[PDB]
Amino acid sequence: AKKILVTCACPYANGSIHLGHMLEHIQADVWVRYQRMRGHEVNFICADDAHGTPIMLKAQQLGITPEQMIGEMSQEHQTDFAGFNISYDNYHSTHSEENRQLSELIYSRLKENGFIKNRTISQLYDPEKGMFLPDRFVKGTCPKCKSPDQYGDNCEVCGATYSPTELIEPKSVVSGATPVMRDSEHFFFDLPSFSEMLQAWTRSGALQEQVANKMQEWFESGLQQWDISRDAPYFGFEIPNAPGKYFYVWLDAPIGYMGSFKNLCDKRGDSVSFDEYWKKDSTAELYHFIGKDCVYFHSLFWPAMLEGSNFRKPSNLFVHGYVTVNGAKMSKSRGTFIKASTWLNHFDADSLRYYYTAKLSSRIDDIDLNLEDFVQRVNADIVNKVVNLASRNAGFINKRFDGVLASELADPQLYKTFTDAAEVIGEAWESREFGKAVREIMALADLANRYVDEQAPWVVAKQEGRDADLQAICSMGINLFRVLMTYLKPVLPKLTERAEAFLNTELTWDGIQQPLLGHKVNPFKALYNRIDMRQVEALVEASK
Ligand SMILES: [Zn+2]
Repeated sequence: AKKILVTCACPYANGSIHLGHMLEHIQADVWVRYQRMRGHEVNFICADDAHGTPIMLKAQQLGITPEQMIGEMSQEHQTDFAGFNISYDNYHSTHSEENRQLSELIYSRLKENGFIKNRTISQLYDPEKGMFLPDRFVKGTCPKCKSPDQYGDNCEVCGATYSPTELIEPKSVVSGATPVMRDSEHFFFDLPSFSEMLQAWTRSGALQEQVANKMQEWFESGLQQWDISRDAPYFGFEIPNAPGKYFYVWLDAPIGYMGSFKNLCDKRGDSVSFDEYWKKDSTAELYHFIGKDCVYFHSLFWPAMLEGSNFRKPSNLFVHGYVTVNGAKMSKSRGTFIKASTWLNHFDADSLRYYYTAKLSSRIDDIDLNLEDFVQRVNADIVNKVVNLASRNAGFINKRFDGVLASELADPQLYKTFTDAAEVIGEAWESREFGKAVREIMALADLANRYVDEQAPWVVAKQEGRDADLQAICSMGINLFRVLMTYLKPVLPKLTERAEAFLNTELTWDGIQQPLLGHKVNPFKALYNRIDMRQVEALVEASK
C-alpha cells in the first residue's frame, strides 16, 4: 500500500561499470524486488551523470560531440545493468530537458529565498586553451621534493600535499601552456543557513548510526558554502540571466533523481504522480542507496537544497561500504579491477548477486569478494543446498509419476516450520539485513536436505511396493524448494524464472501458504551448474 521512490547514485558517464557499482545496484535491486513482492507501489529510478569539464575534454580528445559520447556510454551502462537484471522503472540522464527545467526552477527558488551568494574567486587559468583548470589538469614540479611531472594537489613521490599554485613551473595538462591566476564571480549555495535543520535530522534516529556519527564530525568542523557554478567553456546547463556561467554538477546531478522521475511520469502520461512524490506534503517514501563517498553530499547539501526550494526531503539514506577483492582495494595490476561486462563473460549475474547478498547488512562495512570463497560458496549454497532439493527429487516425479506431485504433504509439521519463517526472513529483507536473511534461508535448506537424507529416496526407489512413499518424499522436497525459492526470489531473478518454469507456477510471497498438491511439474535440464577456480583464473587474467 506504500508509495516508494528508490534511487541509486548516478554513475559517472565517463567510466565503465565495475564491481563497485554493482554492489550498490544489486543491493537496491534486491530490496526493490522484495518491496514489489509485498505489493507496494515502487519506482526504482537512476540516470547517468553526464555533465562537466572532464567529459567536455574527453569528447574533444575523441573528436566527437559530448552528446554522442555520453549517449554511447549510457547505452553501455544500461547494457551492463540489464545483464545483471537491475529492474529500473526508469534510467534517464542528467543531460535532459527535465533536468534542465528542474535545475533552473530550484536555482530560481534558492535565489529568491536568499540562499545564493555571489563571491569572486581566484583560480588557475589556461590562457591558450582559454579555460579555468581544475586541480587535476595542472601539472608541475613538487615544491617540497622537486620531483617533476606531479599532478594536482599532491606529490606521488614524497606524499606532500599543497595548493597547485605552489607547483614549480606549472603546465596545463590540456595545452602545455603555463597557467595564470584569474578572477571569476561564482555563485554559492548558503548551506550553513540549514545547519539547525540538518542537526535535528541527524539526531532523529532515521539514519544509520555510523552516518549520524560522521555528520557530528562535519557539524563540528563547520558547514561551508558550496560553489554551484562554473565558467564557460563547459558541458552542462547555462545559468539563466548569467551569460557565460553554468551549473556545476553538484547542483544538477541530484536533481537528476527528480528529472528521471519526471521523465517516467511524462512518458506514462501521468500528470499527478510527480507532485505526489516530491511536494512537501508527500506521503510517499523516498530512499537513496549510496556509498560512503557520497554521504556528505546526500545528507547535508541535498536535503538543504530541497528544503530551500520547497520540496520534500529524503525519508532515509541507505549507505553501503566499499568493495574489496581478495581483501584489498581493486587492483588493475593484479587483475582484480573487474568490469561488469567482463564478469558476465565468465559467470552469470545470479552468482554475484547471491555472494554480495550473503555478505550485506544494514551497516556500513566494506564488502569483500574473496574469489576462492566465491567458488566454494556458490557451489555449496546454490548448487548443493537449494537447487539440490529440486534436482534430486524431480527425476523420480517426472519418470515414475508422470510429473504429478502427491495429493498431501508427507510432513506438514516440517512444512509449517518453513512457512513460519516468512516473517523473520521478510523483516530481514525489509531492514536490509541481507546476510541474516540468507543465513535463515540456508539453515532451512540444510533442514530440507536433512529431511530428504533421512527418508533416503535412493533406497526407497529400489524397493518393491514403495512407489507411494517415493512420490511422497520427492513431492515434500519439491514443496520445500518452492518455499526457499520464494524467499530467494529477490536475490536470484534468473534462477527463479527457471524454477517457476519447472514448478508451473509464479512464486508469490503469500502463495507459500498453499503447497503444490496434485500438481503437474515440468522436466528441466540443469537449473544451476557448478563453477570452478579455473574460471576465476580466467576472469582475473582477462581483467589485467
Ligand atoms: Zn614531492
